[PDB]
Amino acid sequence: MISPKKDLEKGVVLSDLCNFLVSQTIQGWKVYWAGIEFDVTHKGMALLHRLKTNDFAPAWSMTRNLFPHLFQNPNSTIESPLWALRVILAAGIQDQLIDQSLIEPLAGALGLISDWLLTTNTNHFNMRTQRVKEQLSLKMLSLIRSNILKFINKLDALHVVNYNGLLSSIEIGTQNHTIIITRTNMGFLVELQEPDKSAMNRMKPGPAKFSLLHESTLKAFT
Amino acid sequence: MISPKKDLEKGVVLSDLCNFLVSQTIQGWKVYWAGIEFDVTHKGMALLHRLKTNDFAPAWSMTRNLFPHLFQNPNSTIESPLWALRVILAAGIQDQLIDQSLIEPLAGALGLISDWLLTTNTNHFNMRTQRVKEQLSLKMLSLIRSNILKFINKLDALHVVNYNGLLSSIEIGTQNHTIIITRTNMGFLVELQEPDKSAMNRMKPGPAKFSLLHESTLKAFT
Repeated sequence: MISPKKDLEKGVVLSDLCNFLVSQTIQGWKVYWAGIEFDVTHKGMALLHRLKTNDFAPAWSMTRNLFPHLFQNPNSTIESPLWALRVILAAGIQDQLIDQSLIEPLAGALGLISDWLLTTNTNHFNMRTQRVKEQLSLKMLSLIRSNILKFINKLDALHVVNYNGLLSSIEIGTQNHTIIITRTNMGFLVELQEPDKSAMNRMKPGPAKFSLLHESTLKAFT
Repeated sequence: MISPKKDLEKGVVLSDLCNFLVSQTIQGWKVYWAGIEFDVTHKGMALLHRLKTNDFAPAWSMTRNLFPHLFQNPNSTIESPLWALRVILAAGIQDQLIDQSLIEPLAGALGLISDWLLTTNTNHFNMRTQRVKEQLSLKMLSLIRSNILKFINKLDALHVVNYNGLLSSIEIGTQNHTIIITRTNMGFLVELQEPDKSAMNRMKPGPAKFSLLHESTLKAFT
């Protein structure tokens, strides 16, 4: 009976993809999504808040000056590392959602999941256009998993911010946002801007949300 | 929201642990259990059947003479590589969780799952009695997963059968069986005997089941 075909598969896949499980640890959080464990920490978050102040705390002076649209912008707000993880996961899905045929239901199913991760803070997503729940399969879940792993490795291939021409950030457009992920000495700065990146208008900065994903979270995937 | 409490968490963990999802592939099967993907092949199974006959492999006779309780035993049967994987997963739970500290929390929940994997061919286990179900949490699913990985690494540390000092097999006792896993040139020979290993009584051989897990399946975890 493990061999003959069934509804059980779509059910398990639905459960893994439409739930973002979070468990508190001393260090931060354990997260479980798509059958993948992530260890998220809140180290580094205090420094982020520090940099939002004018406390001159030198040596980080450079970092704040590299990201004035984040640290010197009354319209930018700090989110938690859990949000940072959600944004990176949405970005990974998008970065391999973009090349899909307008099938569309599978691309639609991915878009729904990506959208839920990116723009909400809930632990559960109710997909009920179930012409896409039947787009849910173990094949689709495997594809999502391998491509999340591929995206995480792309991030690990980034160099820390530099003046040596070496790539240090990735930008991903979504339907209603621009996602930017930049490797810094603090870890990965994850930001969410408008599609026009108005936060970058140094004379009159638009809105942004940002946070930090500590290097340790990606190290497990190497 | 992602920060509430835990009927959702328990459902997801239950779904991953009590379902053994299988999709057929050209080379064999894709398996999904406990949020882990396994790629199983039936490459090598024809050779097992050949060895169950007389002659056809003078070069394999040395490998073959190590296992007369398997290849020269009318009470031994060849099972599929899927069975081999289930036996290894059951062995991993037994060896790395049930047999170390006397798990309370609950050895019982682990014991039920292990028993289902080991002795049935079904895709789903209906865990009843609502206090083994509530012993299910993301913590512990995490524990089950890391200990499966450690057991797989233990298998990968085994040497192929040899006449030097080198360890090539692991034996694990369970409630009603003996599990033996031996690394050979063919891959991992997985066998299931009675607790007294009656299959090894050469004049009056008891029953045994066995199969082969190709090296490739474990290599993915390194």
